[PDB]
Amino acid sequence: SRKTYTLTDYLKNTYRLKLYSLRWISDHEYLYKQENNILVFNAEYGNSSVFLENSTFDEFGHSINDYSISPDGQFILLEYNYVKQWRHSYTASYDIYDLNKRQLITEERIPNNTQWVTWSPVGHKLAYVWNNDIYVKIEPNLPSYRITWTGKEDIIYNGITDWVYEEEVFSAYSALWWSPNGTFLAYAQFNDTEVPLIEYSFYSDESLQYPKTVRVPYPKAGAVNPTVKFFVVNTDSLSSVTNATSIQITAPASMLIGDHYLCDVTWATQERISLQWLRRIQNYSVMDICDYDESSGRWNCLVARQHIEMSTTGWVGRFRPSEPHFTLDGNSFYKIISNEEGYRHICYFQIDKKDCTFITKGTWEVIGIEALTSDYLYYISNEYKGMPGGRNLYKIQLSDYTKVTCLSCELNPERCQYYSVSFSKEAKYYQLRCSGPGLPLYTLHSSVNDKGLRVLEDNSALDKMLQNVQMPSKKLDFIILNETKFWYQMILPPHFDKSKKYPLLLDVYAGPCSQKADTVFRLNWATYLASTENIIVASFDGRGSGYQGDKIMHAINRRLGTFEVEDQIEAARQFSKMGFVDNKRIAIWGWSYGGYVTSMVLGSGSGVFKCGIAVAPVSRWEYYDSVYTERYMGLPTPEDNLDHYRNSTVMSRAENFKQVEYLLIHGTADDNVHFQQSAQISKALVDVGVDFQAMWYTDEDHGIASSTAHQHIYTHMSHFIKQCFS
Amino acid sequence: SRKTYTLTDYLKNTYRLKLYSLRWISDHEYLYKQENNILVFNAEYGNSSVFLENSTFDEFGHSINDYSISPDGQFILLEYNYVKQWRHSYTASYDIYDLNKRQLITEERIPNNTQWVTWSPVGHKLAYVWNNDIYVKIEPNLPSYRITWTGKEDIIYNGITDWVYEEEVFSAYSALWWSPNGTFLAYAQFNDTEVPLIEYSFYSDESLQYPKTVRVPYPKAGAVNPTVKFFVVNTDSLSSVTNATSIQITAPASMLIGDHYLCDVTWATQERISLQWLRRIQNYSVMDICDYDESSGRWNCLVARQHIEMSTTGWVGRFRPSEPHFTLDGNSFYKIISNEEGYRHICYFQIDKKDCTFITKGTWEVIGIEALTSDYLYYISNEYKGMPGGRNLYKIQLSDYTKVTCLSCELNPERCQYYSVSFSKEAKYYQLRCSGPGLPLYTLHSSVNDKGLRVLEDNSALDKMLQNVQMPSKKLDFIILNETKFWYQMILPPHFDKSKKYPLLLDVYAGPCSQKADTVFRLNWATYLASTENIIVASFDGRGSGYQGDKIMHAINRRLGTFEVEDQIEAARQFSKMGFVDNKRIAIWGWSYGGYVTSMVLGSGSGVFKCGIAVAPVSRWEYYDSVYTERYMGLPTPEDNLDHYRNSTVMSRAENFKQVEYLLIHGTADDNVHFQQSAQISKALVDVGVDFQAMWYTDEDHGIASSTAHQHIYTHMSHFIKQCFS
Ligand SMILES: *C(N)[C@@H]1CCCN1C(=O)[C@@H]1CC[C@H](CNC(=O)Nc2ccc(C(=O)OC)cc2)N1
Repeated sequence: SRKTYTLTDYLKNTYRLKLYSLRWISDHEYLYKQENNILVFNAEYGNSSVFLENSTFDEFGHSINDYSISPDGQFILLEYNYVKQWRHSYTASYDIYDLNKRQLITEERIPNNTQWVTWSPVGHKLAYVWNNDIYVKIEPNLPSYRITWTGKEDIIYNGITDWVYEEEVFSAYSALWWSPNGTFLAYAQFNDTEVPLIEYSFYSDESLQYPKTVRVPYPKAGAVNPTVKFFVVNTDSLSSVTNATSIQITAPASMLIGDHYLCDVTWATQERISLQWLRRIQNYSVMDICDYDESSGRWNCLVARQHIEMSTTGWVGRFRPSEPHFTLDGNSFYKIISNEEGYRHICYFQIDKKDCTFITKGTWEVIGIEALTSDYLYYISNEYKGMPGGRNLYKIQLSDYTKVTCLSCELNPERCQYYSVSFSKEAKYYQLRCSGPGLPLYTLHSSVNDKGLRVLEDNSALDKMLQNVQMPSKKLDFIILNETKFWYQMILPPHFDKSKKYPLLLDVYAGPCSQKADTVFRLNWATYLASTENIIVASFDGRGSGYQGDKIMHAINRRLGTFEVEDQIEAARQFSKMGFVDNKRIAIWGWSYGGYVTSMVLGSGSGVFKCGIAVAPVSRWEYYDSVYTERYMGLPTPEDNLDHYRNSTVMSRAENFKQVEYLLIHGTADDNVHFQQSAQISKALVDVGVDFQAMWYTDEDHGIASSTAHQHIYTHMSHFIKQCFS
Repeated sequence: SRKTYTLTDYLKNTYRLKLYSLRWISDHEYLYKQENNILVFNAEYGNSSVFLENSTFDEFGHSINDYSISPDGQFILLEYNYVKQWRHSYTASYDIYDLNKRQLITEERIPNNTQWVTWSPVGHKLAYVWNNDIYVKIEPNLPSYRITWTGKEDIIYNGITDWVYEEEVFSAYSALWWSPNGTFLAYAQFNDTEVPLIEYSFYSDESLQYPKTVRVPYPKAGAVNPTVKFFVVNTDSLSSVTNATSIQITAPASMLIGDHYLCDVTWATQERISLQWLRRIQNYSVMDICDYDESSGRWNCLVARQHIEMSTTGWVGRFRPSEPHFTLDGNSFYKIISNEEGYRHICYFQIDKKDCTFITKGTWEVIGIEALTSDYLYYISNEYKGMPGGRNLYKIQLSDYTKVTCLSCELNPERCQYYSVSFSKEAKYYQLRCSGPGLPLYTLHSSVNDKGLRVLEDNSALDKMLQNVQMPSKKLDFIILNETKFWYQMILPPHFDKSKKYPLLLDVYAGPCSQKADTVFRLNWATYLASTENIIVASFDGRGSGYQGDKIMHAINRRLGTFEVEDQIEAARQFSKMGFVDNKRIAIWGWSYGGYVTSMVLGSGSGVFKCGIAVAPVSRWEYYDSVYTERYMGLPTPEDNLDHYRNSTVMSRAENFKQVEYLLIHGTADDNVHFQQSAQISKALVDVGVDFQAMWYTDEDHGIASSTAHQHIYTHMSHFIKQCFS
């Protein structure tokens, strides 16, 4: 029949997925941007009006890469001169457009090279970070109030995170949190003074005669970590003559005794904020609930109002302690914590009572709490059909935990088994986002009866294009290893014949709490391999995997590079025995943690794999950052876990690579998994006399995502796999 | 028949070449070291005695990597703790052994981390450099006299060269010159104050948590160059209380007018020293002859005693102005300079007369002046058989230039056509070193009648081993391009059949004044390719090549990356038309300048080559050092040669690589041709969407010569070529 999904289709994105990204501005309306203008929609009836015409900025004279409308609907923040930094961080120039007077504000404009900017939750106040210091604008056209004066490049960070906090704890560059009505602005300050610097060359454009050396405060495992302080300022009590006063919230003592981290900040009410702290040994965390003292001006966090969250089997939380969701009065809150059986469920706390009450239970987990009304609590879980890789929205009656209703399970069970949700301001409405196994489907619903209002986007256009192409199919199932079931997925070539023996590629990540076997619909490299090259692309979730309880997830505690790699080998072993797999052509590849596992597997001497590809792999844990590495490995000291740190390197397995074909790939400007990691792998291979293939990508970082580098790497990897299988 | 010369034979050196490295200690005796002890030989009769037993240092407690006996025969300098720096530089620890009292000197020992050490030409005085300062020891066991106090790491160098002077002008780390009888010690001082630093990462052993950044003063084309000063000190007029006085010799004015270099220093007599200076635009050089002023204590260089050496067609000298050879009284000297016809011959100068007299002439060149007696001048040239790739020793009667006798041409014309020589102290005897086309042959001769005394080493052992192996043959011939003949060589597979079509590999360097077609016997990678893989490995000397006159050598003046690469393509074109070449399988490879030419050829769009390998290539001249690059390219300024600098990059030819298979290789710690050069090539290829192969070598420098890296790179290159040809 017709054509197949080719590499060019993947690299040129010939088959595009349609989305419906909306932004709720109230409990009844949302903004829906288009290639040109922004419309405002009425959720109840579906009618719309133009919020702001596309031409409006025809002669702005700058390429605008993003807008941000004040909660007010009164102003629009125009972002341009975007310059990316790390995974989330970047700098840019900003201009504010007054939607009232339809005029661009030209006075007291936000400075260029601004690091972060954000409106207050309600009015139109602005808070931004420039040169590592925090500034606040009460009105768009008025002078800014400086909040901090200690900002110093690569040393003191006010309102923004340093490298490790951005990548590993807040997943954001922002380190400031406005109170509910905008009165208070809370923020964190990081000090990297004694944090060592990772240094690497950046070659830049051909015209640069001498390469530049990039240096960034980056704490590797066991190194000196940055320290943190927390402050809260009243933005209603600032002059312009007085240097605003930031009230610091310190402790707790159980944390100050040694190295620790600030891992969460969540406002409870107008005058109550909650903070979660984590010891460097991420076995123990403490939440403080602090109240603003009217006549004192300071903040007090009553003990007895603090809650301890610890683990005896591993670290706390999936990647960090979960965030609390406070009831309206801020006197109680709900939060996801691990069960006595090791399953993460919603517990209900009274702010001044130590024991909480689990409101959900079972051998499945709550992925996240999505909304809270005085009536119900909405959450996503993988309870349905007992499929860990499925996601559905549920609502539980606060008055009777016995009454739990699934809101998405039955909408279209064939096409939709993986959902995410987006509620309006007061949860009056919600958009459901189906991402698989069928084509993504976006719909709108009203919470009063959970009635489906209408279909927002059904990807019918893409559906029409795909019926003329031989697409692969996807199989989601499980195998059983000593009592326990472990899930896997396989992207199967079109016209799959179980009597035929296909070459198999094991797509791996396998990091702690990861999930590579799910019901999500994807159009990627694997789609091409299966559709055009007739390769089966499988993924397996073994020990260390997430969303299935702690017995499985914590199985690799203090032992990275053991069970999770062994299980990938075992999975391949079972696959090669299902009947439709050519055991002479089994390969493996992964990126980052997956590059590490791929390398550990290729050097295991198992002999199960013929070839493999490792992209930006970790090679030895002492080279990776402290927050992530130590969370699972503890400290690289003789008193703690040094022996296993030394036993789990890729380099020690070099000799075993004589039995496989290896392709090692790494971006030279990788600020995350340093090129150093692959540099040591190659040196060990050379020292043992093992031949292999390699490819460096000049000035590319961890994503090797530039348009040209992206196309080049996948093209290179395609040739390698085909050669290995042909 | 028997076996072939395999890759393992090459990498494991199974067929070893024997040498006969002797060291003349007088006009009648020489030292000949063995794996264990050092013998002393009488040149006249050939008898010997043990100079010093191997066991002598059984319990020295340190691995001695080299010895140096004082001209005195009284002391022995023991070098250990050797730590290599650049191509010639290194540091080490030294101990002095008294051969008189058979005792190790334990007092006032030479400090560790010493940068350079050397005995005086006669007695047993010592001069060494430590921490960039010069020290002198009049007696081995006595305290040292400090000569300089300005030494500062990476900034001020006294007695030693900085990076660029070591690599490009003196081909040595040493920058000190003793006078004939040891009375004076002349030295250069380099100042790298404003020289930019090249910075690159060094990963070191796996245990290093953070990579270190190496930084070295390195002036790239057009950058700020180091400056130089010259001094002479009387080592007989030093106290121990007074800070010795160094007399500075400055100028000439024609040099001080702008950037310049010190390019040669040669003592003429006990009280006369000659210095050669070169302008940054290496078109003009000046020699000064300076005399010690008895009653003044200073040195005066009379104008009228200085000689100008310039070129209108190119730069001066092969790589720099040649060194003079002074007659006994220092009132005249001989030196190689370019003819009016462009051929380098020996000219005879009167120190105070401007015009010199050529004593040799013809369409061939004098390679070097080897010895001078009041009777004859001994020199090596390629006059014999008009073969530019041949080398023979000649002697010319100073009383009658008409009388020129070849001393090696007829010794064994079949086996020996390439000689180097080593004369005794007063040229009473000389050792001839035959290096090809047959097995290397070492012999001894007496100068009075040029009688052959005996054979020192004939490599009969290796000869016996090779008769049991199918070795390739070597063809040295020429082709004709518009009137001029250009030589080439081909390593031919055993049992070569001219009726058969063989794949061909073009081994290239092609840098200015290079010569890749000669009569030298070699056992290398090419030997394996021809013997075992049946590949013809050819090399061609086109425009820019040396030893054939300036019309050819200066053809690429101010135009690197043009005629020398075009000629390699043309050569391949003619080879592919000789009848025994498969024009579908022609490849090209080179290292450093050869990597540049290989890359320029592969990107020429000629289509003549199927594949190629570039190792540590230059990619754009602005990235290479100033002394070398500018010598041929001038300055990268709009007023000078910037346009061609920009027109001769490899990056601008990226698009053309779509038609070839390319392998790019580079050591990450290459301090000479920076990794940066290959980093920019790969980026340009990626940006154009061209697939290629790559291999970086962690912590390897320009030689990629570590035992493991050496074996690995050739093994990798072997797979690539075989795949390309199979
Ligand atoms: C690579 N060879 C780089 C690129 C351009 C200049 N360069 C150097 O290393 C310069 C050349 C002169 C000086 C000292 N090094 C050498 O002289 N190296 C050398 C290498 C290869 C040959 C050869 O193949 O001769 C037939 C000769 C000399 N740094």
